[PDB]
Amino acid sequence: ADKELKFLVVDDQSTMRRIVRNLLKELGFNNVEEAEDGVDALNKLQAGGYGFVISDWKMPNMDGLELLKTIRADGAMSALPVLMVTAYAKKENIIAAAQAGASGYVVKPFTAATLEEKLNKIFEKLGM
Ligand code: BEF
Ligand SMILES: [Mn+2]
Repeated sequence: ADKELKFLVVDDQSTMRRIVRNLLKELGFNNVEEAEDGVDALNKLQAGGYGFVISDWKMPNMDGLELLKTIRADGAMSALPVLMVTAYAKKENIIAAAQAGASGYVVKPFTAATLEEKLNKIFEKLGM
């Protein structure tokens, strides 16, 4: 994918946002911004330029399932890639996110290899 692709990394825990941003850097992506919940995320997204979202689920203000649903319903960003990265491992959580339009789903804790593989899976799917 284009190394100038702009990422928004969304999670209410700074430790996890820091993990993801550093992994992206290693993969060659330095155009990376952060958001602390789905409301903060939407404000950043509305400001423009984003080409990929990596998002937690459990967050205050607006959770990641609601964020994914909002993105997918909005005409301006309906096909924006959204990778869910979350501690929720139950099949019903994976179903709800998949059915809501998740581009992919990674369960915490995850390895560096897993994040790279699932990102690449999405790039290939979208021809990026
Ligand atoms: F809080 Be996230 F769903 F891991
Ligand atoms: Mn969380």
